[PDB]
Amino acid sequence: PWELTILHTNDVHSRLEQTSEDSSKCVDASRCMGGVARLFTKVQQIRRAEPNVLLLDAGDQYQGTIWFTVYKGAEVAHFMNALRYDAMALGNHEFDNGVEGLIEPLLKEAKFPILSANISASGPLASQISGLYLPYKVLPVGDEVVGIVGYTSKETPFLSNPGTNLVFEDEITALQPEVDKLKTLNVNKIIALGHSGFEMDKLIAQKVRGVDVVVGGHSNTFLYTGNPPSKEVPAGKYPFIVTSDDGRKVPVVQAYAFGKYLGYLKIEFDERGNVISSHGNPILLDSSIPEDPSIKADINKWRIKLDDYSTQELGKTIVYLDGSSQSCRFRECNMGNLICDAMINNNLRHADEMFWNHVSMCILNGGGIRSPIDERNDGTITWENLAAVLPFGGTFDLVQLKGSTLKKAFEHSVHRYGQSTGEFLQVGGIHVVYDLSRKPGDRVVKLDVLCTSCRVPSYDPLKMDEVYKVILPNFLANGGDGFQMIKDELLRHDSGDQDINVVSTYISKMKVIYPAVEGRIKFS
Amino acid sequence: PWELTILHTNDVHSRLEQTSEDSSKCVDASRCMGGVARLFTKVQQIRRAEPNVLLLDAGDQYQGTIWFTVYKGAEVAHFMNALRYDAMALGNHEFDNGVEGLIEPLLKEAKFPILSANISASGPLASQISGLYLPYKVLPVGDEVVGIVGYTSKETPFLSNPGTNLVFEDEITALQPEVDKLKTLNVNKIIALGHSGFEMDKLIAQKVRGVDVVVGGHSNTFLYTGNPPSKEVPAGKYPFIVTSDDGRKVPVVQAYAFGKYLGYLKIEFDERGNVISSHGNPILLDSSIPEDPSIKADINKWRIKLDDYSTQELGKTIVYLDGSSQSCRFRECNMGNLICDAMINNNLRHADEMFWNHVSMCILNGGGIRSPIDERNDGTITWENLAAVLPFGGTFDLVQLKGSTLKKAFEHSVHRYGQSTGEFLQVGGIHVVYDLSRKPGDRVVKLDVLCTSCRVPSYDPLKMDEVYKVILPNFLANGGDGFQMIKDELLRHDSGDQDINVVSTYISKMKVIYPAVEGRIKFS
Ligand SMILES: O=C(O)[C@H]1O[C@@H](Oc2cc3oc(-c4ccccc4)cc(=O)c3c(O)c2O)[C@H](O)[C@@H](O)[C@@H]1O
Ligand SMILES: O=C(O)[C@H]1O[C@@H](Oc2cc3oc(-c4ccccc4)cc(=O)c3c(O)c2O)[C@H](O)[C@@H](O)[C@@H]1O
Ligand SMILES: [Ca+2]
Ligand SMILES: [Ca+2]
Ligand SMILES: [Cl-]
Ligand SMILES: [Cl-]
Ligand SMILES: [Zn+2]
Ligand SMILES: [Zn+2]
Ligand SMILES: [Zn+2]
Ligand SMILES: [Zn+2]
Repeated sequence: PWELTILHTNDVHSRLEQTSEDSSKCVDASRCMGGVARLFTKVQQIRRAEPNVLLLDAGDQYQGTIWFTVYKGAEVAHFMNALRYDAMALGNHEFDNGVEGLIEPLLKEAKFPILSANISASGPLASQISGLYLPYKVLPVGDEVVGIVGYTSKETPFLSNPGTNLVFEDEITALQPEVDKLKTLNVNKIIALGHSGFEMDKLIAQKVRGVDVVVGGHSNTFLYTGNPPSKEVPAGKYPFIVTSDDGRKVPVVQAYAFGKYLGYLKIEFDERGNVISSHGNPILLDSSIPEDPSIKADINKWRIKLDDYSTQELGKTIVYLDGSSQSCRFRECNMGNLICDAMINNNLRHADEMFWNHVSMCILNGGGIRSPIDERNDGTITWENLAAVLPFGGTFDLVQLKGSTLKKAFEHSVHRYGQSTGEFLQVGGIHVVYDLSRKPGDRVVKLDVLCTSCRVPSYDPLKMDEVYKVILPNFLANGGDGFQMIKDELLRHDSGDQDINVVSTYISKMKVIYPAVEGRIKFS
Repeated sequence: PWELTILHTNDVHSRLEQTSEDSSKCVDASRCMGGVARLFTKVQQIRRAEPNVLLLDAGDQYQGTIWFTVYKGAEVAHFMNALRYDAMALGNHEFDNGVEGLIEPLLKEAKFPILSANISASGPLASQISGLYLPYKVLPVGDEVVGIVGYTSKETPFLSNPGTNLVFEDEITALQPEVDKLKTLNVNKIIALGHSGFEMDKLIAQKVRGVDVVVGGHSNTFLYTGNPPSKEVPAGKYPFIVTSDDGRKVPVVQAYAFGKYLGYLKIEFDERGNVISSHGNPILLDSSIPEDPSIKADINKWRIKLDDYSTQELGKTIVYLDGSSQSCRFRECNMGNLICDAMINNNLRHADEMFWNHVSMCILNGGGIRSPIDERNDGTITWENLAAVLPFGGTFDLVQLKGSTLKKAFEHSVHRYGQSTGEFLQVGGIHVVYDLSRKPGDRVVKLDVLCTSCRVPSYDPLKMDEVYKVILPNFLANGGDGFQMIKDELLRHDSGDQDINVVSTYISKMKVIYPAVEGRIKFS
């Protein structure tokens, strides 16, 4: 048998530095995890021991911390080059800065192929981008070759800013002929590497004839075989075995997110390229693995500009930004309004004639707002100020919730009102009225929401059976602050941009802000 | 006696081209008025006949039409140079584009002195601007000399964007020592030329010892002796005689606005510089006076860039901009919201610790909104589109009104509701609820207004005795659409920026707009 070791990362999301266990800022270094310097160590160790190794990334290196804000992808090229990645698939977040922000710096600077078989361009862009990403790449490994075919979420236009000159084709439709082509070229070992989520990965494994292994991402899916090593709870075994339509067993892998783990899969192939066996597990990148000193030193050098950036003026406020708990856990607060307005602005995507924008609504728990910002420093707002407001390193995600669920969420928001608890909701694109004299669970007396399928945005009563797109913190999507109904009942969930970055971008764009309290939340 | 002819303009406000009788776009040329080409004709004729002539401008050449939007003052320098103005005083609107937008192009390009004795600078700006404007200029006239001392509204920081490195001193305090100084230099004929309004002009005439004549502006004051020649109703005789504290008679003049009239005052002086007699009248620049062909031709050349500019993309809307009468005369409309939001944004001025901004409130009659804008042209908005919405060439002015007055205005807004009349009010910084089943004059059942004297903007009930700053169209400040209570009861009124320009600037700054209908106006 010919044995291949697939090392893989996905959804690293700008975690260049080691992080806390929850992937936020590293505070207690002796317990920190991940980061590229530690990843280097581990990959180097594995490559000393195993002869046939591929190191693959399944997309969404872009977006997640101040590294991406400042270096805009140059950090991704530079550090992925230094780890000698073999291939990367394009993720949705690779389009956050438009096509132009992908082409430079990542496509032009990567020393490894960047792949997606289901993205096509038209017009002058097609000529501009031709060959800068590829449907697949055939790589030599030992004395053999392995074909790697890429794919990207067809929902990318709703989840990033790819523009109107790129078309995201159905993955399976686009992949099959590329895999068929590889077979006619005598390439019998084929990895599908891509960025559409675990559920699509399993459909790819099932339906794309000739794929031997699927390496995925997007959904931040943790898979494990055995006792998990940290706090992440597995969605299934590693690898997850799919029985293909052609009758074969096809492993499917992912490795959570944020660079906390290195996916490690060993595949045995016969001479005809059939998978005989597959076994492995993600490897927790904890502090027992030393950070590579050279990589670390480079990271420390690159940090200097980040530190400088963090105290620069982003924009001005002429109003006090009231992020006090005495306000934001009790009533509409203007910091809440600002943040939810920035969340909707961040989620303006191209729309056809069906809607003015695909999403209009935002919720934000008051417990997520951790500081005010005083306007008396010549009105300046810096990233450092914003990091005090939003200190947890979270994202502002897009979910779909039935109106019933959202009504439950607002009843939860005030179920034990008066105790300064974190669940009280700040809003955008929603007007709510509470009557606190009613019984808990029956306190929402009006709930109106801004339409999307309309040419003129206006408010109408929430409908219990209708599904609404809502932007909200990943902390709430995951059931935090007691919002178990959101976790348990949501119909779709895609991770969004970094919290601080969302707000900082909105402030920069607006230049001078003046959020008011305006009656989004009232009490009878 | 030595006889001087003072020709004077004020508040020309970018009326480079001849205009209609109401100073809007010229439609029927054979009846149009004003413009610099006609002004040239008349000034040239007067200078052929009278030996001792000064041509003076009392400020506010800046701001008013697309000429200023595009040429930013270069048109003012160029055309004022071509008419060979002798001096100009700085107006409030000369600071609309900041100090930098005054220095270049106007101060650096004018071939005549630009004056103000009550503006001082500090810091690096003092060295930058030194001598580019002057407190006064002594001009030779025939074999004599005349001193001209300038002044500018001390309210300029509330009425434009002069920045924080200029201090606007009380006019009388600043003027007296400059006039005293001129007397010690043997200059016994002194004109005060400046831009503070007719009421301050009269106080200057009364209190500044040694001023022989006051030539003013700002208040767009029409003075006439006899039967008026057009539709403007005189505020008093021309000149208006003030009896000075030193016992002399001091003429005070102004000449309306918009270049419709040329002020013409003949002063006889004795050998000691005392005014023996003063008589005159503004001259209506109607079509009986031909436009100078060379000036006209130059104006036509300069127009080309204006025409080109008018169809360029200013920004995008992703929503339909509903400026239909069926909406805006009946209920809250999103075009209304947009325009009032642009009005408040235009009126952000520097604030001390007393208020987040000096003004928070806007009203706009639905009758002032004359077209929607469709978002289906790739979302583009052009100046030409905006000119369809706001076709009258008006301004968005700042007034002070008691809450009682404003309540009367909102009762008027719905007094005969249901007939598609123009008086229905669109709002910003105000939330109103009507009950149309109540009797006319008693239909306003709630009226809440956004605070100014607060660090966090929020809404509180209107107070009948409190005075509120409000931004609104000059058409309403003048009692249009039946709002006689606004005209009759307002406590202060200063003219603002051009309507179209206000909106175009806000759109350009925002880039992508999406105004909603959000409950600013409701019905019980
Ligand atoms: O610590 C506090 O003072 C308050 O903490 C609140 O809990 C939260 C914890 C939270 O923890 C995280 C989090 C924490 C550690 C690492 C990563 C993420 C993110 C949040 O947005 C978050 C939040 O929004 C909360 O409201 C509780 O609701 C509240 O009862 C408590 O007072
Ligand atoms: O002409 C119409 O269709 C409507 O005209 C309305 O009157 C207005 C006239 C107006 O005239 C001017 C104006 C007109 C000519 C020259 C300069 C300015 C400016 C306005 O904003 C303005 C306005 O806002 C109005 O509502 C009346 O309220 C309304 O009854 C009528 O239907
Ligand atoms: Ca195979
Ligand atoms: Ca005198
Ligand atoms: Cl999924
Ligand atoms: Cl006045
Ligand atoms: Zn991701
Ligand atoms: Zn993704
Ligand atoms: Zn003026
Ligand atoms: Zn003025």
